[PDB]
Amino acid sequence: SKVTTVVATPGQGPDRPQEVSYTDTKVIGNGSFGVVYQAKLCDSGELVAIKKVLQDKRFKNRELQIMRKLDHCNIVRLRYFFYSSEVYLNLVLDYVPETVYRVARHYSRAKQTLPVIYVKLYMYQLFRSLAYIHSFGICHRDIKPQNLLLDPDTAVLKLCDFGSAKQLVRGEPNVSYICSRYYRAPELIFGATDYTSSIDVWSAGCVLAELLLGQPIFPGDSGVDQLVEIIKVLGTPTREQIREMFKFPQIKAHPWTKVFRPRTPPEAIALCSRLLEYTPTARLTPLEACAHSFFDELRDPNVKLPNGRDTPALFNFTTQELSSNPPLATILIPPHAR
Amino acid sequence: SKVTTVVATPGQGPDRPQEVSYTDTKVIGNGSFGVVYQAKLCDSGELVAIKKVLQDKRFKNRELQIMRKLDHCNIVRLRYFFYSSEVYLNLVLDYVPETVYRVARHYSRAKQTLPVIYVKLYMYQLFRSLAYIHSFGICHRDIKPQNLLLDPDTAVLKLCDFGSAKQLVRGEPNVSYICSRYYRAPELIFGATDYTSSIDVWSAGCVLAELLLGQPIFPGDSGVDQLVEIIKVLGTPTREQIREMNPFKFPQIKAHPWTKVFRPRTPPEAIALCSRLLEYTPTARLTPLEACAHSFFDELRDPNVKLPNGRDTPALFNFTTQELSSNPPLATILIPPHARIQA
Ligand SMILES: Nc1ncnc2c1ncn2[C@@H]1O[C@H](COP(=O)(O)OP(=O)(O)NP(=O)(O)O)[C@@H](O)[C@H]1O
Ligand SMILES: Nc1ncnc2c1ncn2[C@@H]1O[C@H](COP(=O)(O)OP(=O)(O)NP(=O)(O)O)[C@@H](O)[C@H]1O
Ligand SMILES: [Mg+2]
Ligand SMILES: [Mg+2]
Ligand SMILES: [Mg+2]
Ligand SMILES: [Mg+2]
Repeated sequence: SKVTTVVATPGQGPDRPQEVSYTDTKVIGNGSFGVVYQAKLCDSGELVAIKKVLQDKRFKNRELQIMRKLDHCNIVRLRYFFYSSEVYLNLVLDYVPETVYRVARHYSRAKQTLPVIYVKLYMYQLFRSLAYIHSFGICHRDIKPQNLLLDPDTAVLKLCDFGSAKQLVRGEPNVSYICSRYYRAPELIFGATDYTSSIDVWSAGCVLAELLLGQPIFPGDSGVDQLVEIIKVLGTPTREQIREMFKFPQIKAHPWTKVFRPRTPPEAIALCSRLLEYTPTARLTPLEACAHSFFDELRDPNVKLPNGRDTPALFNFTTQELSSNPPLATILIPPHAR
Repeated sequence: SKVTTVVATPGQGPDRPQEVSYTDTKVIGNGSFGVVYQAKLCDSGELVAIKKVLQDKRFKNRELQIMRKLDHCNIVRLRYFFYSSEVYLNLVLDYVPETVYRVARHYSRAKQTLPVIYVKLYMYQLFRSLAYIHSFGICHRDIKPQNLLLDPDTAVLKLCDFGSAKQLVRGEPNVSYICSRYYRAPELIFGATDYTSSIDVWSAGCVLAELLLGQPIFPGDSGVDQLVEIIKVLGTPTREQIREMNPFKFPQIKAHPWTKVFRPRTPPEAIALCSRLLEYTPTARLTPLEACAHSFFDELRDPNVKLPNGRDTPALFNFTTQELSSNPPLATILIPPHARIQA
């Protein structure tokens, strides 16, 4: 089979390029402005994903600059990057077999819901990844099931796709047309330009709700439809809430408990209500979300995956990761963990 | 079977309540905030559609107020309206069997595309409905295949769903979150608040392109994706063009030759029409009346034009003074010689 050899620069560390050979290339994904392939590294045999995007040589690639700064167990790792050819930038990433999207779809069209233990594991790891990037001022801006990679057997989740990510800086305006439909925060729908990283939290909340319901909680082909669905659940925004973020129906909130199926864990519902809040500043921070009681089972000395394996890394927090509220380490790192 | 009798107010004319009895009610449509039923009138056995929406006791219904002013052969007719019960407003409309959406989906999954003669008829009638509402300053704001009703046998198209419509007043700001995904004008994606009725033209262009392609021309789950698809076709917006849409870090891509965008043997005139509809600069897009006069529709003006099934085409030239008001002279092109024959 065709063997390709390039001189690629390690994602992290010093700019010291090395020769890398790979083979067995096959498209495994796309995107409006991208193509992803899977390939096997010739020496290690490890599988990698290679994201190829047209790059304007005259400028710096933001996705690349952001990924080079990230080192977290819940964020897909950038192994190397290299150019090829119009010039293309190629991001060689760790290969991850699944997405929360594909997995959720399996349960949905099987008429079942993902067991709660997995909802806990996946959401907890997503919030860890968010606490980490937010600590650098980086907002992902495209949190959705398709960007959440999963390894089925280890239950490890890895946030991926930083093509919409950006460091948010007070006073600077940001485009409001980022983020996928169903997962957009209300302020985004209203065209806000001074939004914060809390838009990622709203999205995380939509993912949680969706994993619990078996379908998107705020569907809709237009912004107006999405606003209506949001309003049918949260109730009409008070004027003050709208300001924080109007020809809309005056509707009373729908009992969060009646939104979900009966049997849905109370803690899960409570978490949702603290994520999907109109007022951006009232939503939990990702670190606070990790500490929520819904995740207490993950901190149980005896929890194990359904396949019998131990849970993946969950407590290896760093100072960087806890910076938004250090005292939470008392909750986040159980007595038995190290 | 159950018979429902209600007292309803006429759509237009004197407010003289009518008593209406209908049966065989069944759901035929939905909306995040609505439900449409089909019903059979007891007297004539005619079918009608009834759009039921919750009504703010505290406001007047804009969709209703707008529909009461419309009288056009390419706009679904509001027959009566009445309240029922929380209070609901019920709009009784003429029943139309199909949508451009369903028709297009059938051809698309059958690996076909509808005869261009239908593309001409549907688009022409859509542009007539737009020239008419725009002449009143009314912008639909939700032009998409599902809101284009069709009668398969007569080939008559009727614009429906004025739940997003609004009279655009210069100097006034408007929400940018209206309009379905694939059909949103770029200025809407950029969050413009001072957009005009030309956003309906962009949408009409997306419908045309989609009818020609067999699928949406600018798909995408996020605004960014849509902008990329738009850019892959139109090319990167110039500095000035960005200022026209109003309210940018996208790769510089050159325009894709429109001809290369559509299947082989797509009519040149169709492609040309698209290019004049899907323009970045809002003011550069054709007006709907100008669109009706485009050469792509010349065949509809031919005296011997017939529907494939052999019938005559629907009325196409009964233009009113209101319809032509945006540019009266165009009538020299819009009303063909044979249609001016007194006989
Ligand atoms: N490291 C990886 N391992 C395995 N599959 C991957 C990896 N990275 C991307 N993919 C897959 O390819 C798809 C598209 O990759 P992605 O990075 O998100 O491209 P994109 O163009 O930025 N996408 P988007 O803007 O979300 O439409 C993902 O949803 C995954 O299913
Ligand atoms: N006069 C009619 N005759 C037959 N079917 C109709 C009629 N009006 C509406 N429908 C159907 O019902 C669907 C929904 O009606 P619609 O008026 O658009 O509700 P809506 O809540 O405003 N929809 P939307 O905002 O587009 O999601 C339409 O797309 C048609 O398929
Ligand atoms: Mg993605
Ligand atoms: Mg992306
Ligand atoms: Mg509709
Ligand atoms: Mg509507």
